[PDB]
Amino acid sequence: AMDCTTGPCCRQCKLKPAGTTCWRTSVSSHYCTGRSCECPSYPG
Repeated sequence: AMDCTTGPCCRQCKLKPAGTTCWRTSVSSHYCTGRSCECPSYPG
């Protein structure tokens, strides 16, 4: 509607749906909670 929420976990101009990975490294692997564009600091 208004807040497009730009960033890594964002659907172009909206909040990316929960489940979208945004923190997977050699010793990391998390997912999005479809609540915010920023990746959470906890595993799925």
